[PDB]
Amino acid sequence: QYSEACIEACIDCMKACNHCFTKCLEESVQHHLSGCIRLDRECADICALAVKAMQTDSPFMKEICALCADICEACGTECGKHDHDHCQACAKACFTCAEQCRSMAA
Amino acid sequence: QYSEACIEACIDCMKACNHCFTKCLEESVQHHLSGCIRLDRECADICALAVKAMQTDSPFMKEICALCADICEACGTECGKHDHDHCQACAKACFTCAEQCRSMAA
Amino acid sequence: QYSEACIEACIDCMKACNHCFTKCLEESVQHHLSGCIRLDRECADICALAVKAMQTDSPFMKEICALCADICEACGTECGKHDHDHCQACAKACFTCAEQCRSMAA
Amino acid sequence: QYSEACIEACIDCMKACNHCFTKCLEESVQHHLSGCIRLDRECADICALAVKAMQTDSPFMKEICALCADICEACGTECGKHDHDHCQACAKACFTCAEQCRSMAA
Repeated sequence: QYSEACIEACIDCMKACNHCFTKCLEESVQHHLSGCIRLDRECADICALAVKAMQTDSPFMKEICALCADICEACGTECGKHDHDHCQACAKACFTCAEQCRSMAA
Repeated sequence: QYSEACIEACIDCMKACNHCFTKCLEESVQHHLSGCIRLDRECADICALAVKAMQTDSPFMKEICALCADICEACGTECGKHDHDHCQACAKACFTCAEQCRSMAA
Repeated sequence: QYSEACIEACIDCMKACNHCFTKCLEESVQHHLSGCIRLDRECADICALAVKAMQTDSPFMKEICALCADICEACGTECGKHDHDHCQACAKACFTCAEQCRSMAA
Repeated sequence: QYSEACIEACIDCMKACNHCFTKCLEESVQHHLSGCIRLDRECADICALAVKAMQTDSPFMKEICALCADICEACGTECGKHDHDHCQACAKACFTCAEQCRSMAA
């Protein structure tokens, strides 16, 4: 139960990254800074792995959470440069998951 | 929003399958009917893929949800034969996710 | 060993779909028919799950392989409409994996 | 092409970890030191993510490869304590993938 807050934060960050992925693929004219798409995919995959590792009580919980913190920091810093509302929600959820994973792993 | 109930049910089924995986790996003397472990892993992986496909609005949402319904039916039918409380919770969450995916895909 | 040809074909299809994903994200002016990007991601994920299910001898091998056949048929039919060489390689690997999964599952 | 050797080594390590998972779940009387099963699952999942990140040319290639090196070192050190041939093959593939990921990331 000591990682449940980080589990719920990473599930919300998964949902925000997948929503930003889909709503960036729907729009066409901006090109949405395609590193945002690649980073949203890699952030959703590392957050899915972090949820899987925290829910299974793995002995590599802190290292996966530190890597997820780094990827979430980069995904938030790249998605915050956009004007769309889904990208701002993705950046806010990524920074929340990043500060949660940095406060978790020590 | 028309698949959000199935998304939350599959996230609860992911958590229940991973918890049954970990608590079946912790105990030693029963051997916990190792098909339960393999089916809990495959059910958690197909439910993670189903959550990823429903959150990304994929064109193959119904087929992944029907496969997730079949795997959740089998995982519930195999985990319901056990006396442990985590296995009964896993079976109840798997049957809830199974009836949700069967009511969803049509 | 009776699914090893399908395992190697799905690994080659994973590599081709990820390469088409990356080389579609690199180019900017075409927009690369963003359904190609979404289908390449979903095809790489279902082929990773199919490789995981065939390598673990799961009881749901044929259903995952039939779903992988459907997704590979759709990804090949959508990537074959493009002029880029990586998209043509992705379409050829997807149709090879599709005919291998359709000849496998029966 | 500068990570293709690590990609093939991680694919062989995925196959060895999944084979050790399945052949540890088949046998019953040893109990196969269930941390071996959990570590084989987590090693196969981090190696699948490392293959996905190296095949997609992600900007977080070195960090995922260093985490995969740590998990492969631990999985090899835990699987080398067993007498079964699949566990020894899993340990040899894990140490090969570990030295490849440690020679790769710098």
